[PDB]
Amino acid sequence: SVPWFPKKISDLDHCANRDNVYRKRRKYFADLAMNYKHGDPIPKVEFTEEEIKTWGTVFRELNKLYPTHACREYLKNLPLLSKYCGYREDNIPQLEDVSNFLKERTGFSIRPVAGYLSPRDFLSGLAFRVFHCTQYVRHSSDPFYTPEPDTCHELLGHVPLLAEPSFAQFSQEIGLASLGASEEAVQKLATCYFFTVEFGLCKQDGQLRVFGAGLLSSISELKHALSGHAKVKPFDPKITCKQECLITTFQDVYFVSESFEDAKEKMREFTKTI
Ligand SMILES: Nc1nc(O[C@H](c2ccc(-c3cccc(F)c3)cc2)C(F)(F)F)cc(-c2ccc(C[C@H](N)C(=O)O)cc2)n1
Ligand SMILES: [Fe+3]
Repeated sequence: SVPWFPKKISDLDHCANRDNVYRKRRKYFADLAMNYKHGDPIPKVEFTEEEIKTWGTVFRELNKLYPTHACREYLKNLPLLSKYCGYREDNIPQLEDVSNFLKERTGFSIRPVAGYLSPRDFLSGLAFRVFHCTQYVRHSSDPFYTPEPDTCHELLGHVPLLAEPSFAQFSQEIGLASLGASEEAVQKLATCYFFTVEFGLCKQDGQLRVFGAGLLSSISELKHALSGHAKVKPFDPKITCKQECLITTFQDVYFVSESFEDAKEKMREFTKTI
């Protein structure tokens, strides 16, 4: 039959909840997400000195790389976020501020999330231009890479591209295609999402650039992706969807899209086939 799926933005309420000082702090963030209901302003957080320091390292080092590494669309939106959302080395932007910024730019909004959602639930949010974002910060011991998404990843990796109309359309269309889809169809869409939105490369003016959020938030993998000691293949949904998504490590392959326009067109033809 058809699995349950959200029919309106508020329906995401029904799925978005599915050392030791660090553990209590993570519990603090998890509770903020769990207690959140659509319509609420997203709770603003007073980040600790250690948290801000970790952000600062990530922010400072990544901004050295972006001009030569990030796609043009990313670079176009990054300064607007400094101006309007408080993106500075000494300040961690608030999810509420960035959500409101996105709402005016592309209709995207943010919802705080306690941890990992199922691909089905995560993608369902995108259908309504809702991006589920973590609020906690990377453990201070490794600013260069983290196996789990943190707020640094959401804010530096995802947000600047969600502010771009062509990318927001591409993202929503993955979400829309997933709604009520088979288990097999969701996995293929989630893999395409992973190798574009999370870890994608694109060719711009003949050169390789990165648009993958998971690359754009990792000092170490961003350098690795374009080094180039990594394997790169063309983005092709029927091939890309079979690729294993790696966690805990750098990816073993990166897929190259021609443009956000082209990636969207390839996804449109592919979703008809499944
Ligand atoms: N969208 C997505 N998926 C990830 O993992 C996938 C994943 C998919 C589904 C689940 C899942 C969770 C809960 C229930 C369920 F059924 C499935 C968990 C992880 C998979 F394992 F497939 F690769 C991992 C990430 C990710 C993880 C970490 C980072 C941080 C980055 N490396 C950095 O250092 O900034 C950026 C992105 N993003
Ligand atoms: Fe992500």
